[PDB]
Amino acid sequence: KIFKPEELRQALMPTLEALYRQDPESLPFRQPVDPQLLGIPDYFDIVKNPMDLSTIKRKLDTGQYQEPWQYVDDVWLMFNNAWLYNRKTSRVYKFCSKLAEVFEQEIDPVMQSL
Repeated sequence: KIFKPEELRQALMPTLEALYRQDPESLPFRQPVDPQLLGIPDYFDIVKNPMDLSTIKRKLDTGQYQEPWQYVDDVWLMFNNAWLYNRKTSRVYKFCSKLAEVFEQEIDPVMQSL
Protein backbone atom coordinates (compact mmCIF):
# COMPACT_ATOMS: atom_id res chain seq x y z
CA LYS A 1 0.00 0.00 0.00
CA ILE A 2 0.67 1.49 -2.49
CA PHE A 3 0.22 -1.74 -4.52
CA LYS A 4 1.97 -2.48 -7.81
CA PRO A 5 -0.66 -3.78 -10.27
CA GLU A 6 1.22 -6.84 -11.51
CA GLU A 7 2.30 -7.86 -7.97
CA LEU A 8 -1.21 -7.61 -6.63
CA ARG A 9 -2.41 -9.73 -9.58
CA GLN A 10 0.40 -12.30 -8.98
CA ALA A 11 -0.47 -12.55 -5.26
CA LEU A 12 -4.24 -12.92 -5.70
CA MET A 13 -4.33 -15.05 -8.92
CA PRO A 14 -3.76 -18.39 -7.11
CA THR A 15 -6.87 -17.82 -4.99
CA LEU A 16 -8.97 -17.23 -8.11
CA GLU A 17 -7.32 -20.26 -9.84
CA ALA A 18 -8.34 -22.32 -6.84
CA LEU A 19 -11.95 -21.40 -7.43
CA TYR A 20 -11.76 -22.23 -11.15
CA ARG A 21 -10.15 -25.63 -10.34
CA GLN A 22 -13.32 -26.79 -8.60
CA ASP A 23 -15.18 -29.10 -10.88
CA PRO A 24 -18.16 -29.24 -10.94
CA GLU A 25 -18.52 -26.46 -8.34
CA SER A 26 -17.17 -23.52 -10.32
CA LEU A 27 -19.26 -24.31 -13.40
CA PRO A 28 -22.30 -22.13 -12.70
CA PHE A 29 -19.85 -19.30 -11.88
CA ARG A 30 -17.40 -19.34 -14.83
CA GLN A 31 -19.64 -16.97 -16.82
CA PRO A 32 -22.23 -14.25 -16.11
CA VAL A 33 -25.83 -15.09 -15.28
CA ASP A 34 -27.94 -14.15 -18.35
CA PRO A 35 -31.52 -13.80 -17.12
CA GLN A 36 -32.87 -13.32 -20.62
CA LEU A 37 -31.46 -16.65 -21.78
CA LEU A 38 -32.49 -18.32 -18.56
CA GLY A 39 -36.02 -16.94 -18.54
CA ILE A 40 -35.75 -15.53 -14.98
CA PRO A 41 -36.62 -11.87 -15.38
CA ASP A 42 -36.70 -11.50 -11.59
CA TYR A 43 -32.94 -11.94 -11.28
CA PHE A 44 -31.82 -8.31 -11.53
CA ASP A 45 -34.60 -7.24 -9.12
CA ILE A 46 -32.83 -9.28 -6.44
CA VAL A 47 -29.18 -9.20 -7.70
CA LYS A 48 -28.43 -5.54 -8.31
CA ASN A 49 -24.66 -6.00 -8.84
CA PRO A 50 -23.97 -9.25 -10.74
CA MET A 51 -20.59 -10.85 -10.38
CA ASP A 52 -18.96 -14.02 -11.70
CA LEU A 53 -15.48 -15.54 -12.03
CA SER A 54 -14.95 -14.39 -15.65
CA THR A 55 -15.58 -10.77 -14.54
CA ILE A 56 -13.28 -11.06 -11.46
CA LYS A 57 -10.53 -12.50 -13.78
CA ARG A 58 -10.94 -9.68 -16.29
CA LYS A 59 -10.76 -7.14 -13.44
CA LEU A 60 -7.73 -8.87 -11.91
CA ASP A 61 -5.99 -8.80 -15.32
CA THR A 62 -6.72 -5.12 -16.19
CA GLY A 63 -5.69 -3.26 -13.10
CA GLN A 64 -9.25 -2.79 -11.86
CA TYR A 65 -8.39 -3.70 -8.26
CA GLN A 66 -6.18 -0.96 -6.62
CA GLU A 67 -6.31 -2.77 -3.26
CA PRO A 68 -6.79 -6.44 -2.29
CA TRP A 69 -10.05 -5.79 -0.39
CA GLN A 70 -11.77 -4.72 -3.67
CA TYR A 71 -11.04 -8.21 -5.04
CA VAL A 72 -12.24 -9.90 -1.84
CA ASP A 73 -15.43 -7.74 -2.03
CA ASP A 74 -16.10 -9.01 -5.57
CA VAL A 75 -15.63 -12.67 -4.65
CA TRP A 76 -18.06 -12.17 -1.69
CA LEU A 77 -20.53 -10.36 -3.98
CA MET A 78 -20.62 -13.39 -6.28
CA PHE A 79 -21.30 -15.66 -3.30
CA ASN A 80 -23.87 -13.47 -1.63
CA ASN A 81 -25.72 -13.07 -4.98
CA ALA A 82 -26.06 -16.89 -5.31
CA TRP A 83 -26.95 -17.38 -1.70
CA LEU A 84 -29.72 -14.70 -1.88
CA TYR A 85 -31.24 -15.79 -5.19
CA ASN A 86 -31.18 -19.61 -4.93
CA ARG A 87 -32.74 -22.26 -2.72
CA LYS A 88 -30.45 -23.52 -0.01
CA THR A 89 -30.42 -27.15 -1.31
CA SER A 90 -30.15 -26.07 -4.95
CA ARG A 91 -27.05 -27.08 -6.96
CA VAL A 92 -25.99 -23.44 -7.41
CA TYR A 93 -26.25 -22.72 -3.64
CA LYS A 94 -24.40 -25.94 -2.64
CA PHE A 95 -21.75 -25.23 -5.29
CA CYS A 96 -21.44 -21.64 -4.08
CA SER A 97 -20.86 -22.88 -0.49
CA LYS A 98 -18.01 -25.06 -1.69
CA LEU A 99 -16.29 -22.13 -3.54
CA ALA A 100 -16.66 -20.03 -0.33
CA GLU A 101 -15.03 -22.79 1.74
CA VAL A 102 -12.16 -23.00 -0.72
CA PHE A 103 -11.84 -19.21 -0.90
CA GLU A 104 -11.76 -18.72 2.91
CA GLN A 105 -8.85 -21.22 3.12
CA GLU A 106 -6.85 -19.67 0.22
CA ILE A 107 -7.35 -15.93 0.96
CA ASP A 108 -6.41 -15.75 4.66
CA PRO A 109 -2.63 -16.30 4.31
CA VAL A 110 -2.54 -14.20 1.12
CA MET A 111 -4.16 -11.16 2.80
CA GLN A 112 -1.83 -11.45 5.78
CA SER A 113 1.17 -11.56 3.40
CA LEU A 114 -0.11 -8.42 1.63
